[PDB]
Amino acid sequence: SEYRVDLVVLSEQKQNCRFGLTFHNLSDQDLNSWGLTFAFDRYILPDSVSNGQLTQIGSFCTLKPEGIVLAANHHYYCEFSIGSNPFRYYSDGFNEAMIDFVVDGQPQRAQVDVTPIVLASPYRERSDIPASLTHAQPLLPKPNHIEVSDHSFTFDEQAGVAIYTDLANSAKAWLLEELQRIHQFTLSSSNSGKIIFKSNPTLDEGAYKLKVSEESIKIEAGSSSGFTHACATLLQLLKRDEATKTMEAVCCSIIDSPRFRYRGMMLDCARHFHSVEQVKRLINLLAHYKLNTFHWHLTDDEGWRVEIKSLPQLTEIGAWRGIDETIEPQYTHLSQRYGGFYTQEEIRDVIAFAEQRGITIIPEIDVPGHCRAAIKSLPHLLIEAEDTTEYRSIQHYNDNVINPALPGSYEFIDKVLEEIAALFPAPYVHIGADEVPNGVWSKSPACQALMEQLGYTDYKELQGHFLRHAEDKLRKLGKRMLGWEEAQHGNKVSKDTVIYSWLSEEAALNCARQGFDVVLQPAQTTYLDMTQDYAPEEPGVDWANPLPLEKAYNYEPLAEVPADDPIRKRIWGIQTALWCEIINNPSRMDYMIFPRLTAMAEACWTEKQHRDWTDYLSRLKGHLPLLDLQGVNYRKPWK
Ligand SMILES: CC(=O)N[C@@H]1[C@@H](O)[C@H](O)[C@@H](CO)O[C@H]1O
Repeated sequence: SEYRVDLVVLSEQKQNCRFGLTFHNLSDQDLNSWGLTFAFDRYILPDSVSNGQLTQIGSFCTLKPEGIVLAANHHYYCEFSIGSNPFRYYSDGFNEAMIDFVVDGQPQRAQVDVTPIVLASPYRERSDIPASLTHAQPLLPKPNHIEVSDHSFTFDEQAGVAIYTDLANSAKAWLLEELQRIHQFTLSSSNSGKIIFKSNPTLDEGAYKLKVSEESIKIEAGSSSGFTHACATLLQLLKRDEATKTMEAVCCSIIDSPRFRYRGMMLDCARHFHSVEQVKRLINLLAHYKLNTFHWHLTDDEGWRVEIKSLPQLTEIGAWRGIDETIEPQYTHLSQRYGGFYTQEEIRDVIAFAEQRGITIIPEIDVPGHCRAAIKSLPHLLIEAEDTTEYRSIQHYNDNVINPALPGSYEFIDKVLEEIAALFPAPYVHIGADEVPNGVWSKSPACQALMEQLGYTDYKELQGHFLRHAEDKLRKLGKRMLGWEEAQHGNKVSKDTVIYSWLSEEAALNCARQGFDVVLQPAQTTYLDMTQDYAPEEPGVDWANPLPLEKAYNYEPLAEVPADDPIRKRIWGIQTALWCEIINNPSRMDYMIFPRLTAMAEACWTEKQHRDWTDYLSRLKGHLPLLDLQGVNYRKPWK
């Protein structure tokens, strides 16, 4: 196009980086009253800006040039710095850029072409996956016990499916749906069928037996979830022959049980909105690897994605961002109005859909921090005009924290939680409870007064006051509260609050020893937003470090702790998360989630003794064609 911006690393030192920004007017016309905006994920040092005035709100940066006019075929040059060790990835550059200018007194906008950043210090090393054989049974996760016989079972579309327990209804409907959707293979219910669902009360929750014989398949379970897990195994076990409307399973005996009770995946829908069809699609894929929990991250600074009828403004304002919108653009789509939200009717449809695959949905509503979208939506309710407190969040925001002294904050949170509790049948609600920015509420008159009333000597204690109100409210609504690990410090939440630990296993067990229930979600091994390889072209982020597939598989939760340890009562299970700062489409989403999710699924499900990297690679390789039939854009392990 007419306008191009080039970013170049000029200097690299310990915790410090300098950049050269060059903007080219390649149009024939001069630019008048011109200004540059771009998306950048790092905090730019404000006194470091050499040739213009920079304003930064989150990722959204506006640079006013010192020059009023930029001539045709001319260049504008600026330097800035950041406090950071070297950039390793092209995605560390500007995601998008654009300009504003005036022709004949009228405002104009143009998209700017952003050259890939010229990196000084890309990784030279590359993560190599060794060549692998293809395993005959590509089962992910690995069943804890499988015995394979020499024979095989071949069946046609008239084989029939028999069900002798109502517990298996959901699993049975799902199998048939998936065999139809994936393979176009139609099975029907037959009381005299070759595929049998049988009840076995001795089996624990989620456990199943699956035996393939020469002329029959028998599935046994004592729970709905068990039959669901069994059907996920059977989908991976079946091989469809072409030029014969037929399916083949190896004769085998499988006895299987889940290692952990909670096996979850969190999706960030606030940073970027993913449509109902996309969410459904992921949820069903989750069920394929025997995950039982979808954690829906619905609210954050960059968006509010859940319809609240009592507060229409949250989705009418807070679901949208753009230059013309109340909320500024972030990350991508700088030129347009970006957004979306889920209606309560759509959420009801997603809940029902998930339940058919044994998937519980946990909603997350972030307070008091990460609340920018809500605050812009309800200014009269949630803003104290007399607050002069200067603070910066970790995501470069100075105006994103709820005020625990305002009565409107309590009106807001009560109204939202009532509608969330009624909408979501799962007995859990996640409240955020992220650490507040340093010095927040420090110059708030309303907060100063509330400290004196409660006897608090430090402003951080207000956090606990707000969170305790949320917990008590959720308790009246019949919901247990869930929170991120910071909630455990102080007395901000009771022992009933479930803690999501991302720091370390040692911190998680510390928390468990205190009497909290906890979910392990370590940043270093379970964050699927992290890059998958060391090459600079790989999409993702790397602040927690690159996470290639081998590092993902080597994650082995609670390896050192014995099977009998009473602390394991406190460990709900494991979770993996996708943060969506730079994920705005299903192609990129697939690429990041797959194949690593299968490794996370195996960590969740399979006992450590049955885990092996080589064996895992061989099963992943035989599983790849099944993902291809579904059109999942997984990152290729062998390319
Ligand atoms: C609970 C929390 O603070 N989570 C942050 C999330 O906001 C951010 O999107 C992600 C980037 O990878 O870093 C996680 O640690």
